[PDB]
Amino acid sequence: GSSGSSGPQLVRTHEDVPGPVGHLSFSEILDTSLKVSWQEPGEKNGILTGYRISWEEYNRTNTRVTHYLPNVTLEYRVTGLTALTTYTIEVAAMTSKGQGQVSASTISSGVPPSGPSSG
Repeated sequence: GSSGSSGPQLVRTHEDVPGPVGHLSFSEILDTSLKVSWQEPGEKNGILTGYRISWEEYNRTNTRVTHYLPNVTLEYRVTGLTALTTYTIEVAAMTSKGQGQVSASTISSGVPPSGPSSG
């Protein structure tokens, strides 16, 4: 249904936009392609209008992208990364006011298969 998980332990103060999405999730990772998943934030603070995702190397914004998703999607496949490389995927939420906090989780590309089996 719609449950939470533990209490929010982060600066809240006065804020309209939403907070950090559920939790970053990475699957079907490869050498230059990985899937990103998350959940709905408990600080919806309104009716989510969408989610702003942004993937980028460990410390290389130059390799950052800006994508947009609806308030129905919470996962997206990333592509154009690097094999055996550290990356950071930031997933933010967008409301009728704007974008709020962002969940950035460090993830290092899986590994390049370089052909089937080995070849």
